[PDB]
Amino acid sequence: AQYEDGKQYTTLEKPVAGAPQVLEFFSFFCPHCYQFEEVLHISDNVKKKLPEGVKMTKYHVNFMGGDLGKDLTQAWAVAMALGVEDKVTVPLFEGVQKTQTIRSASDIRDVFINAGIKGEEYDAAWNSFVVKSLVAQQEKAAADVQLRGVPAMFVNGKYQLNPQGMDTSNMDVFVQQYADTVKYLSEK
Repeated sequence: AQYEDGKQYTTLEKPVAGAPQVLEFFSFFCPHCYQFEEVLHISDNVKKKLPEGVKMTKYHVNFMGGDLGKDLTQAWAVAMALGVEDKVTVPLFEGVQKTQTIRSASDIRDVFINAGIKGEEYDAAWNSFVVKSLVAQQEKAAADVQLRGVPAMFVNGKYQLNPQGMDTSNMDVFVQQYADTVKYLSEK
């Protein structure tokens, strides 16, 4: 076929029930993830091609960057809770990988302050049990699918995108193949 298990995607041996429709995992320490966000705009191109009524989820992971990695998973929970993902994603990536000015939880916090979230509001979220359960959700989703690498995208808790099996000669063409593949799996 044109789309084949083990080529543009893989199938999970152990499917995950009740999983989000489109589930993406990343880390701010993850170099391909940086590319996916700032150069390829994968999430946004997948959205543009998804059917109506299909929601997209994006979670941070703990397994890169040790202590700062966990802080970032909690910061991403704060970002989801306040709905400020589109204002902190780029400065977090750049702070971790480009300028390397993010070295502590305080530095992460600075990124939110500079993005216009008030200190009082950030600290309240950071320490909230709503953010706690949001951290729990990120961890459980990753645990469910045996996640050992990012970037990763899972569709309907059953299919895992396989970007290694796509052409990377042209960045635009790669992105569309990726997005079309998500759409195909979505309609499966």
